[PDB]
Amino acid sequence: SLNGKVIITCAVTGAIHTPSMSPYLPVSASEITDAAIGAAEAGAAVIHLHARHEGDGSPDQSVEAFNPILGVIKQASDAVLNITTGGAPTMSIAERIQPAQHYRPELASLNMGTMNFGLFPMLNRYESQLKHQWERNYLGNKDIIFRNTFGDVEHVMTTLGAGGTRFEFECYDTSHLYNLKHFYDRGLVKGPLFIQTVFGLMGGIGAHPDDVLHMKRTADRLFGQDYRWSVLGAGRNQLNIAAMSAAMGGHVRVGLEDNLWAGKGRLAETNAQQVRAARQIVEGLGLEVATPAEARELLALKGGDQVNF
Amino acid sequence: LNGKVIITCAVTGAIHTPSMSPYLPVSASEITDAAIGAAEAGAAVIHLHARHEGDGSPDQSVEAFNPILGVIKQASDAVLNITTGGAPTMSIAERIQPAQHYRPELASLNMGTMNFGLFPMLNRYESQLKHQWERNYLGNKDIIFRNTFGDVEHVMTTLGAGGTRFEFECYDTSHLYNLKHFYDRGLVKGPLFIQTVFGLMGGIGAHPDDVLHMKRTADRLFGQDYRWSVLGAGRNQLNIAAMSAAMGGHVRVGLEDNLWAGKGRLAETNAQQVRAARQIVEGLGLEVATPAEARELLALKGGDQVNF
Amino acid sequence: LNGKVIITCAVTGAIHTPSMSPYLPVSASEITDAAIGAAEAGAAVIHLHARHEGDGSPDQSVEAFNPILGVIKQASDAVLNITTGGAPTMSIAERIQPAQHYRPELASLNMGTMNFGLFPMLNRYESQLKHQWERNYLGNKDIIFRNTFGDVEHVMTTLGAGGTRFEFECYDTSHLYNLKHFYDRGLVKGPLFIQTVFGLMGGIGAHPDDVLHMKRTADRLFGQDYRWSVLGAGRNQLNIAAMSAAMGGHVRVGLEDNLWAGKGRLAETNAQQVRAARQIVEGLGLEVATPAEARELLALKGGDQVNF
Amino acid sequence: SLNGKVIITCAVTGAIHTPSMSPYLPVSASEITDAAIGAAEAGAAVIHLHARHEGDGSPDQSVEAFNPILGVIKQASDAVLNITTGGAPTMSIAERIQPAQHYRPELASLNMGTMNFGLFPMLNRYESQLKHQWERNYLGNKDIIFRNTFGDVEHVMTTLGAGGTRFEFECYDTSHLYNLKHFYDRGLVKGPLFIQTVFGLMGGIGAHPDDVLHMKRTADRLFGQDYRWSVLGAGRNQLNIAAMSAAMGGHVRVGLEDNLWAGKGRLAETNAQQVRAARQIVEGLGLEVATPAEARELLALKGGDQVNF
Ligand SMILES: CC(=O)SCCNC(=O)CCNC(=O)[C@H](O)C(C)(C)COP(=O)(O)OP(=O)(O)OC[C@H]1O[C@@H](n2cnc3c(N)ncnc32)[C@H](O)[C@@H]1OP(=O)(O)O
Ligand SMILES: CC(=O)SCCNC(=O)CCNC(=O)[C@H](O)C(C)(C)COP(=O)(O)OP(=O)(O)OC[C@H]1O[C@@H](n2cnc3c(N)ncnc32)[C@H](O)[C@@H]1OP(=O)(O)O
Ligand SMILES: CC(=O)SCCNC(=O)CCNC(=O)[C@H](O)C(C)(C)COP(=O)(O)OP(=O)(O)OC[C@H]1O[C@@H](n2cnc3c(N)ncnc32)[C@H](O)[C@@H]1OP(=O)(O)O
Ligand SMILES: CC(=O)SCCNC(=O)CCNC(=O)[C@H](O)C(C)(C)COP(=O)(O)OP(=O)(O)OC[C@H]1O[C@@H](n2cnc3c(N)ncnc32)[C@H](O)[C@@H]1OP(=O)(O)O
Ligand SMILES: [Zn+2]
Ligand SMILES: [Zn+2]
Ligand SMILES: [Zn+2]
Ligand SMILES: [Zn+2]
Repeated sequence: SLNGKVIITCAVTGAIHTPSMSPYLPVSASEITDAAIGAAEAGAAVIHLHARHEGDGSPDQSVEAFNPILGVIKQASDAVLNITTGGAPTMSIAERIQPAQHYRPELASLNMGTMNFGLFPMLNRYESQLKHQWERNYLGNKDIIFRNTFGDVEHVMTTLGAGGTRFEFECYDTSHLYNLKHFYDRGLVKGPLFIQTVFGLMGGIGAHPDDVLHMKRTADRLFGQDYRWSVLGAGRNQLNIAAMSAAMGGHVRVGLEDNLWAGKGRLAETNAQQVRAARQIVEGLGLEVATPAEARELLALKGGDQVNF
Repeated sequence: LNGKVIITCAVTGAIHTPSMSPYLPVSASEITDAAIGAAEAGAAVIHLHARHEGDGSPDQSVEAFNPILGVIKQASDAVLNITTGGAPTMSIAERIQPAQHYRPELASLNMGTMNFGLFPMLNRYESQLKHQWERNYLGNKDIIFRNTFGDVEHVMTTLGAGGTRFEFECYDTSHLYNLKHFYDRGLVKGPLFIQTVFGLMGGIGAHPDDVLHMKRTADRLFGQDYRWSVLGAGRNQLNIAAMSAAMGGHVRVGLEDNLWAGKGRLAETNAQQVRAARQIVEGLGLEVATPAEARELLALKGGDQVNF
Repeated sequence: LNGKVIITCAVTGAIHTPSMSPYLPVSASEITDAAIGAAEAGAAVIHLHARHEGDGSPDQSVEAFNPILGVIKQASDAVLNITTGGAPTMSIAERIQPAQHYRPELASLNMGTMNFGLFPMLNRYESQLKHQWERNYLGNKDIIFRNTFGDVEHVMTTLGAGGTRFEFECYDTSHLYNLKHFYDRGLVKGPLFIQTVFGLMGGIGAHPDDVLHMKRTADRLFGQDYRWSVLGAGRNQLNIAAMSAAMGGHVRVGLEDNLWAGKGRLAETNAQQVRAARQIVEGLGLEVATPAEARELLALKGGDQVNF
Repeated sequence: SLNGKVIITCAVTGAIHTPSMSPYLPVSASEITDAAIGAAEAGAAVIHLHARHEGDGSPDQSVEAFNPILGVIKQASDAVLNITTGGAPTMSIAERIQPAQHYRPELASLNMGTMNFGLFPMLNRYESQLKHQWERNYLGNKDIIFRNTFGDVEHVMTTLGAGGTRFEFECYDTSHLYNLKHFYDRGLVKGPLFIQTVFGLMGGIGAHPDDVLHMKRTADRLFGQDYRWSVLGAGRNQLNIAAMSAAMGGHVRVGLEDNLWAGKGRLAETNAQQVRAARQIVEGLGLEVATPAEARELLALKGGDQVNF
C-alpha cells in the first residue's frame, strides 16, 4: 500500500542563507514554527529544523533555541521533526550534537564526511545587501571546514542512537556513501538507511544529471534494497532534482534552507509554496505524497509520541 | 524560449490494437477529436497515424489522412507530424507517400532496422482479441522494422525537398550513431529533433541509466545542434517525461505509447496524458511550448506552408 | 579461476575481404594455420568462419568446415566456436547447419536484427578491390543482419540439443534486453557467455562510456550468471580488450575484427594480436586461460564430445 | 609525434604506508634515491617524492630532508621530480609547503579538497606487525583531517606558482574537480591542467570502474581538452586502473607509495618492478612510454635546469 508514496521533507531555514538575502527567511521561533506548520499542511511529512538568534538571525544551535519550536510544532502537527546535527558548518561536534541528544527526535541529520564549505559564491550576488557584520565574516570565510571525521560520526551514531533516534545520512559526494558503507558493514547503523544525496554545494558534488545518476548508482550498488533515497538540489536545481528522484523511486527535500527562489525574478514567500510545487510534480507523475505515519513506516521511526518534547 | 517544454502527443499509432482499449482512436473523426483535444490541453506537436475504420488495423495510405489533416489544421495551429513508419511491417517508398504528398512541417524518421516484439503484449490481451489480424500481429515473433542506411538516405532526400524536417526516432545507441553518420555527411542540418524511445521489446529499456546513456551519447555526438525529446513506453511514460523535462529536454505522450492512466485504469483521452505532463512541466517552474515556440525551436516552415 | 582471462581469436570472419589485406586467411589450410598459431600463442577459444578459396567470399556450408575443424582439433585442444552468422546477408535454418551437423562446444548467436554498414570501409579500399563481389558487398547500403526473436528461439532449441552452448553476440543495449527475455523464459541456462561488440556501423560505438554502459546493463540484467567478453572493432581492439581485462572480463582479438597492427601497418598473423592481448593480461598480473579453464568457466561439454 | 605517449609517474615511498608493512618500503635518503633512479631507468618520466626520518621511518616533510635526495637524483637522471605538498595528511599547510617553496620544482602535488583520511583498514592486516609506537598512533587515528581549504589552495597556487612550479592537481572525488573548476575559472591556474584522479582511499572515492568513468566524464565536461589525465589506483587496483587510463588516453601512476604488492602472496621488492608492469601494459596496447622531455612538453613544464637543486 505504501507503493508510490513520496516523502517530502521541508527544510525551513537552515544555517547557510542569511537574513539579508531574503525577507522571507524564517528567523524567529514563531516564524520557524509557522513555516513548519504551513509546510506540513501543504504535504511535507518531515520538517528539517534549524534555529536562529532572533537578534541578528545568526545560526543558533543551542538546546534552548529549539525549546519554543519543537513542542509548538508537535501540538499543531504530526509531522516528523528532523533536528540538525550540522548546524552552521563552522561549529564543533560538541556544540552541534546537544539539541538532538536532549530532545531525542525520531530523526536527526548525520553528515557523513569532512569537507570544504564555500559560501563566497553567495558574496557575488549579496555582498552589497548584507546588513550584519556576521554575514560578511561568514560568507567571506574561505577556510570553512565542515568537520565529520570517522571518529565523530561513530560517536554521533552511538550517542544519538541510544535515544531511539534514526538518521538522515547527508551525503555530499561519492566518498560519503563509501564512508556510510564502512559503518553499515560494522553494524553501527541498521537498515533501512535514509540516505540523502546533496547536490550543488561548493565543496560538494555538482548538480549535473550525471552527478545525480552517479550517486544513485553508487548507493544502489553499496546498499541494495536496504536504503531509502532522498535528494537535495541547491538553488534553482531544487525542483529539477526533486523531479528526477520522484521519477526514479526516490524522495524529495525542498525548503528555504536550500533555495530562496520560486521562479524567475521572484523570491519564494513561504516554505509551503515550495512543498506545493514538489507535490504538483509528485501528483503529476501519478504518485502520492506520503503522510507522516507513512513516512514513519518507510523509515522505521520510533513514533512522534516517543520523543522528549 | 529557454524554459519552454514541447509536448508531443501521439494519438493512436500502429502498435496498440482496438481490442486493448475502447479509448484508442480508430475512425478519422476519433483521431481528429483526439488531436484537437490534445492540442488544446497544451500539446504543440501532434503525431499522427491513420487506421482502417472497418477493423482498426493500420492504414498508411495517402487517402487515409485526407479527412484528418485538414480538419485538425482548421481547428488548431499545432504542428502536425506525419508518420513514415506506420506499422513496423511495411515498405519504404510507399511508407513515405503520405508525407511526400502532404509536405508536412514534421515527419517521423526511424533510424535503424530492429526487431519489434509484441508477443508478450499477447500475454495479457490474448483473451479479449476480437479481430484475427490482432492475433496474428501480436503473436508474430518475426517482425522486422526495416530502416536500412539506404532507406533512411532516401527519406531524407525525398522528404527534405518538400520542406519537411524530421523527428529522428532513436530506439537504442546505434540509432544515434546512425544519425551521426548522416549528420556528418550533411544530409540533415541542425537543429536535430532527436526522439529517444525507451521500453520497447527490440529497443533499449526504460531504466534511468538507459535514459542518461542516450542523453550523454546525443550530447557527445551532436553537442548543441539538437533538441532532445523522450518517449517512455507504457507505464514509464510520465517517469521518463519528468526526467527529460528536468534535464532540459522535451516530452512525448499519447495513447500510441501508453494505454494506462493508473493502476488497472485505462487512459480515456490523449488530452488526459497531456494535462499530466503539463502539471509536471509547470510544477518544475517551466512553461509548455506553444506551436509557434515549437516551430522556432525546431526550425519548421510554418503550419500554412503545407499541402492540406 | 579467479584471475584467468579467456582470449578468443576470430581468425577470418566474413566482413573483411581479401583485397583489404594479403594476411587475411582464406584457404582452409590458411585458416587452420592461423587457428593453430593463435591457440599456441594463448587463445583458448578459436572463432571460425570458412571462405570460398576461389574468390575469398564467405562460405557458410557444411562441407566448408570439413577440412578445418578436424585439422585444428588434432593439433590443439582449444575450444572451437563455429559461427551461426556467416555473412550478415544470410538465412537461418541454413546458417545453423554447420553447427547443427558438427555439434561444437560453442557457437556464436547474434541477438538482434540490425543494419550492417561497410560502405565507409569502401572509402579507403575502393581503389584496390579485385573481385566484383567485394565492390557490391562493401557498397551495399541495404545490408540487414537478420536475427528475429523467432530466429533466435529456433537456434537455441535446435543447437542446444547438440550440447552446444552459445557465445551471445550483443551489438547494442537492445541485444542484452533481448537476451534477458530468453533467459527469463529459461531457454538458455547460465553461465551466459555474453560478447559485447563495439565499433561497428549499425551497432553501438567504441567510446569508453559505451563499454561501461553495456557492462552495467549486463550486470543489472544477469548479475553473476554471465561471463563478459568484449570485441573492439578495428583500432579499438586492444583498448577495449584492456578495459575488459582490467574490469574482470575476457577479450576477443583476431583478423576477423581488425586488420591493423600499428600506424599504417597491417597485422600479419592472428597470433600477433593474441600475443599483444596476452602481454596486457600478464602486465596486469593476471593469467591467460587454458582451453581447460575456459571449458570450466563457460560450462562446455569437452573438445572430445563433438562430431569432428 | 607526442601521440600515443603515456606518462608513467612513480611514487616511491609516500607517507601512508609504514616500514613495518614491508621491508622494501624506501626509508633512507639513499634508499629513496636508488628507488627513484631505478624507476626512471625502467621508464618512469616523473618521480613523485616524499622523505622520511631515517631513525624510525616516520614522514619527514622538512626542507632539509629533501636535500640529500633531489640533487642526487638530478645528477643521475633527467626525470621530472614531483615534490609533495601533501606530506602526511595530519600536517599543516605551513609545514607541507616549505620543500616545494624552497626547491622550486617543475612539478608539485596540490591536493584539491579537505577530506577524512582513514588508515585503520590497514590496522586489520598490520596491527600485530607494527614495531614503532608512531605507527600505532598513526594508523589508529580515526580523526585525521587532510586540510586543503579553498583559502589554502589559493595560497599554494600563488606562492608556488611564482617559482615556475606547475601542479599535479590531486582529486580524490567529484567535488575536488568542481573545486579545481572554481580556480580555473578565476584564472589562478592555466592549462594544460595535470589532473590526477585518486581511487580507493578511505575518505575518498572508491575504485569501481563506475567511479573511474565518472571522474573521467566529469573532468571531460568541466575542462574539455585543456587537461591531461592521470590516475592512481590504491593497493591491488593499481594496475587495473592504470590500464583503464592508458586504454582511454590517460596517464598512469605506480609505486610503493600506493601499493606494496607485486602479485598474489608476493610483496613488491622495487618501485621499478611496478614501472615495468605498467610499461608492459602500455606497450601491449601499442603505445609508448613518454620520456622526461616528452612529459615536460605534454605538461608545459619549465625544464629540469630551471629548478633550485
Ligand atoms: C549544513 C547544512 O545545513 S547543509 C544544507 C544545504 N543547503 C545549502 O547549503 C544552501 C543551498 N543553496 C545555496 O547555496 C544558495 O541558494 C545558492 C548559492 C545555490 C544560490 O545561488 P544563486 O546564484 O544566488 O541562485 P540560483 O542561481 O540558485 O537562483 C537564482 C537565479 O535563478 C533564477 N530562478 C530561480 N528559480 C527559477 C525558475 N523556476 N525559473 C527560472 N529562473 C529561476 C532566479 O531568477 C535567479 O536568476 P538570476 O541569477 O538571473 O538573478
Ligand atoms: C515504429 C513505431 O510504430 S513506434 C511507436 C511507439 N510506441 C510503441 O511502439 C508502443 C509502446 N507501448 C507498448 O508497447 C505497450 O504499451 C506496452 C507493451 C509497453 C504495454 O506493456 P504492458 O506490460 O501491457 O503494460 P505496463 O506494465 O507497461 O503497464 C500496465 C501495468 O502497469 C500498471 N500501471 C501503469 N501505470 C500505472 C500507474 N501510474 N500507477 C499504477 N499502476 C500503473 C497497470 O495497472 C498495469 O499493471 P500490471 O502490470 O499489474 O498489469
Ligand atoms: C555478424 C558478423 O559477421 S560480426 C564480425 C565482427 N567484426 C566485424 O564486423 C568487422 C570489424 N571491423 C571492421 O568493420 C573494420 O575493421 C573497420 C571498419 C572498423 C575498419 O575501419 P577503418 O576506418 O578502415 O580503420 P580504423 O580507423 O579502425 O583503423 C585503421 C586506421 O587506424 C590506424 N591504427 C590502427 N591501430 C593503430 C595503432 N595501434 N597505432 C596507430 N595507428 C593505428 C591505422 O594506421 C589507420 O590509420 P588511418 O585511420 O589514418 O587510415
Ligand atoms: C597524501 C598522499 O600522499 S596520498 C597517496 C595515495 N596513497 C595512499 O593513500 C595509499 C594507498 N594504498 C593503501 O591505502 C593501502 O595499500 C591499502 C589499504 C589499499 C592496502 O590494502 P590491503 O587490503 O592491505 O591490500 P590489497 O588488498 O590492496 O592487496 C593485498 C592483497 O591483494 C593481493 N594481490 C596483490 N596484487 C595481486 C595480484 N596481482 N594478483 C592477485 N592478488 C594480488 C595480495 O596477495 C593480498 O591478498 P590477501 O588480502 O588475500 O592477503
Ligand atoms: Zn540542515
Ligand atoms: Zn508513430
Ligand atoms: Zn564471426
Ligand atoms: Zn604523495
